[PDB]
Amino acid sequence: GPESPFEVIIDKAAFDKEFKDSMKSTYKEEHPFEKRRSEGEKIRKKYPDRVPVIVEKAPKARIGDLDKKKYLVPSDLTVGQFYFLIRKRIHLRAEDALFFFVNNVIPPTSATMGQLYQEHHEEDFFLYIAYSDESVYG
Amino acid sequence: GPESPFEVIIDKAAFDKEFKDSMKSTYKEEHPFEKRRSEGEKIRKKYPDRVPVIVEKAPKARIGDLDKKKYLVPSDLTVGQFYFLIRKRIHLRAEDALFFFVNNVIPPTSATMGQLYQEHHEEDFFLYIAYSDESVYG
Amino acid sequence: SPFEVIIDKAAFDKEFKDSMKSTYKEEHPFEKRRSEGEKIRKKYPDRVPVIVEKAPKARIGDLDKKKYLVPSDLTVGQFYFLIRKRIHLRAEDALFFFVNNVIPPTSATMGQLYQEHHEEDFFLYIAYSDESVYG
Repeated sequence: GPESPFEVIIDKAAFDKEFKDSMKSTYKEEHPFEKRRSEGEKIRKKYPDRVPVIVEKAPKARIGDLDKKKYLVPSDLTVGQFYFLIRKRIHLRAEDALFFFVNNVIPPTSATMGQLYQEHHEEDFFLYIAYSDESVYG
Repeated sequence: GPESPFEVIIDKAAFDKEFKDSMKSTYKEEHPFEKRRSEGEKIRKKYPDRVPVIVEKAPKARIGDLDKKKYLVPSDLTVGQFYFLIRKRIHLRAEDALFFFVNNVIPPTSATMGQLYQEHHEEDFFLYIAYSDESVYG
Repeated sequence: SPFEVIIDKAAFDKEFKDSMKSTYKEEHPFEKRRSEGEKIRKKYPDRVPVIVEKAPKARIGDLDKKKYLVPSDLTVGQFYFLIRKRIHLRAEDALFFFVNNVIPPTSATMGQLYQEHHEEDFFLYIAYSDESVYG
């Protein structure tokens, strides 16, 4: 039996702070916060049944880029279904790898986009998803 | 200038319609809809604990075929545990990939078979699970 | 027999619940682990003790450290991300976690995983591999 020490791991709040901006977003860098928040707030009021989503390629990803970054997604569509739709947009074959990341974690396919947004949207009222052929963002 | 347009993505009902015919079943093609509705009802009324599931190889799949298509499964068992067992029955190698699909999406390992049935059963009271070496059905 | 009827929890757990190898279990006797598990849970009720070890067949680095004291509100996905960094895996490397031979969903909290699956020594055991099934 070990009196050897435990590795004392951080909790959710410390994780969230440690990795807050660890996923890059050219969208966040090219548009000032107040303008994003304004547009995000307005689109949620105009279409309450949909959520605004920014989808961008991870820097290390070896995979085609997306023609469009800004997605307005019905809240009852699951993550798995949105993934299937984005796969078609990249023109990936079914055997090809594709992974989604929200705050450095792959969300389960059964989550609705409405739940994902409600749980993880940023203060500008957008949800940020990065994608990669790798099973980790970085 | 004006705000960049969003890509307006389809919702769940439109997803379900656009990809309903995506998944083919030899068991559904060799067994009429009325016979399967009666059979699925009879087992489902006789066996409320267990759920009836058809497990079949995706057409483009490169996996070994199963000896048995029809399964009556204790609905408390999780899909992950069912998956473990089905892997055992294919005598699949640990280095080989295997995925389950319902309506072109992989179900979560923590779901009981009852939740998957009551959420995705067809009009014949049958749950349809496809398996493949591919991370997507098509 | 047209329908195939599959075996249940009693045989499942009797057959598999101790089936993943643990060098920790082999090197520390059950009585001392149970004592340490009980004590650490009463001392830090907001955390859960976790042993993380390589599956026998895995082609993957070993961990410098096995014993983790994990806040119960951290999700499995978050803990996975942290363990990946400790193994110093490259982004292109695959990594899978197994609890009782099943991959847990990333959204489960470590507190729930522990509650559902800890053993009688009051530790939760996770095995990892580059393969998508324990081996």
